[PDB]
Amino acid sequence: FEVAFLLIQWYIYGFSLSAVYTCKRDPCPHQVDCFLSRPTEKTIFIIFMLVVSLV
Amino acid sequence: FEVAFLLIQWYIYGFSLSAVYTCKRDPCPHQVDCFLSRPTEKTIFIIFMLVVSLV
Repeated sequence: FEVAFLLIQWYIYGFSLSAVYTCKRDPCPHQVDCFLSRPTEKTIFIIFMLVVSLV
Repeated sequence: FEVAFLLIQWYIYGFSLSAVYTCKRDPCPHQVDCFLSRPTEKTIFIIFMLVVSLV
Protein backbone atom coordinates (compact mmCIF):
# COMPACT_ATOMS: atom_id res chain seq x y z
CA PHE A 1 0.00 0.00 0.00
CA GLU A 2 2.82 2.40 0.86
CA VAL A 3 4.62 1.72 -2.43
CA ALA A 4 1.46 1.94 -4.55
CA PHE A 5 0.29 5.18 -2.94
CA LEU A 6 3.76 6.67 -3.41
CA LEU A 7 3.82 5.59 -7.07
CA ILE A 8 0.40 7.14 -7.74
CA GLN A 9 1.43 10.32 -5.91
CA TRP A 10 4.51 10.53 -8.14
CA TYR A 11 2.66 9.66 -11.36
CA ILE A 12 -0.23 12.12 -11.05
CA TYR A 13 1.74 15.30 -10.38
CA GLY A 14 5.26 14.53 -9.15
CA PHE A 15 6.71 15.94 -5.92
CA SER A 16 6.44 19.73 -6.31
CA LEU A 17 3.93 22.49 -6.99
CA SER A 18 4.44 25.36 -9.44
CA ALA A 19 3.11 28.86 -8.84
CA VAL A 20 1.92 29.19 -12.45
CA TYR A 21 -0.30 26.53 -14.05
CA THR A 22 -1.19 26.39 -17.75
CA CYS A 23 -4.71 25.04 -18.27
CA LYS A 24 -6.30 23.85 -21.51
CA ARG A 25 -9.98 22.99 -21.08
CA ASP A 26 -13.14 23.08 -23.17
CA PRO A 27 -14.88 26.07 -21.48
CA CYS A 28 -11.71 28.14 -21.42
CA PRO A 29 -10.82 29.76 -24.78
CA HIS A 30 -7.38 28.85 -26.18
CA GLN A 31 -4.78 28.25 -23.41
CA VAL A 32 -5.45 29.95 -20.07
CA ASP A 33 -3.14 30.76 -17.15
CA CYS A 34 -3.97 30.14 -13.47
CA PHE A 35 -2.24 30.51 -10.11
CA LEU A 36 -2.06 28.25 -7.06
CA SER A 37 -2.83 29.31 -3.49
CA ARG A 38 0.54 28.83 -1.73
CA PRO A 39 2.82 26.62 -3.83
CA THR A 40 6.02 26.83 -1.75
CA GLU A 41 4.47 25.83 1.58
CA LYS A 42 2.50 23.06 -0.12
CA THR A 43 5.72 21.79 -1.73
CA ILE A 44 7.50 21.84 1.64
CA PHE A 45 4.72 19.78 3.21
CA ILE A 46 4.83 17.45 0.20
CA ILE A 47 8.52 16.90 0.92
CA PHE A 48 7.82 16.10 4.58
CA MET A 49 5.05 13.64 3.67
CA LEU A 50 7.26 11.95 1.07
CA VAL A 51 10.11 11.62 3.58
CA VAL A 52 7.76 10.19 6.22
CA SER A 53 6.37 7.67 3.71
CA LEU A 54 9.90 6.64 2.71
CA VAL A 55 10.96 6.18 6.34
CA PHE B 1 -3.06 56.62 -55.96
CA GLU B 2 -6.26 54.60 -56.41
CA VAL B 3 -4.32 51.42 -57.24
CA ALA B 4 -1.80 51.87 -54.41
CA PHE B 5 -4.47 52.59 -51.79
CA LEU B 6 -6.45 49.56 -52.96
CA LEU B 7 -3.34 47.36 -52.80
CA ILE B 8 -2.52 48.51 -49.26
CA GLN B 9 -6.16 48.02 -48.22
CA TRP B 10 -6.00 44.46 -49.56
CA TYR B 11 -2.57 43.69 -48.08
CA ILE B 12 -3.20 44.88 -44.51
CA TYR B 13 -6.42 42.99 -43.80
CA GLY B 14 -8.14 41.89 -47.02
CA PHE B 15 -11.76 42.73 -47.86
CA SER B 16 -13.78 41.31 -44.94
CA LEU B 17 -14.08 41.46 -41.16
CA SER B 18 -14.44 38.44 -38.88
CA ALA B 19 -16.54 38.47 -35.71
CA VAL B 20 -13.85 36.61 -33.74
CA TYR B 21 -10.24 37.82 -33.68
CA THR B 22 -7.33 35.86 -32.22
CA CYS B 23 -4.75 38.19 -30.65
CA LYS B 24 -1.20 37.36 -29.57
CA ARG B 25 0.49 40.27 -27.81
CA ASP B 26 3.07 40.79 -25.08
CA PRO B 27 0.73 42.02 -22.28
CA CYS B 28 -1.85 39.33 -22.99
CA PRO B 29 -0.97 35.88 -21.58
CA HIS B 30 -0.80 33.06 -24.16
CA GLN B 31 -3.30 33.55 -27.04
CA VAL B 32 -6.34 35.70 -26.28
CA ASP B 33 -9.72 35.99 -28.03
CA CYS B 34 -11.47 39.28 -28.86
CA PHE B 35 -14.63 40.39 -30.65
CA LEU B 36 -15.33 43.18 -33.13
CA SER B 37 -18.09 45.77 -32.81
CA ARG B 38 -20.29 45.04 -35.86
CA PRO B 39 -18.38 42.91 -38.38
CA THR B 40 -21.15 42.27 -40.92
CA GLU B 41 -22.15 45.91 -41.45
CA LYS B 42 -18.49 46.93 -41.61
CA THR B 43 -17.87 44.22 -44.22
CA ILE B 44 -20.86 45.42 -46.26
CA PHE B 45 -19.53 48.98 -46.24
CA ILE B 46 -16.08 47.63 -47.15
CA ILE B 47 -17.66 46.00 -50.20
CA PHE B 48 -19.34 49.26 -51.24
CA MET B 49 -16.10 51.23 -50.85
CA LEU B 50 -14.15 48.62 -52.82
CA VAL B 51 -16.74 48.68 -55.62
CA VAL B 52 -16.69 52.49 -55.73
CA SER B 53 -12.88 52.51 -55.88
CA LEU B 54 -12.94 49.95 -58.70
CA VAL B 55 -15.49 51.96 -60.69
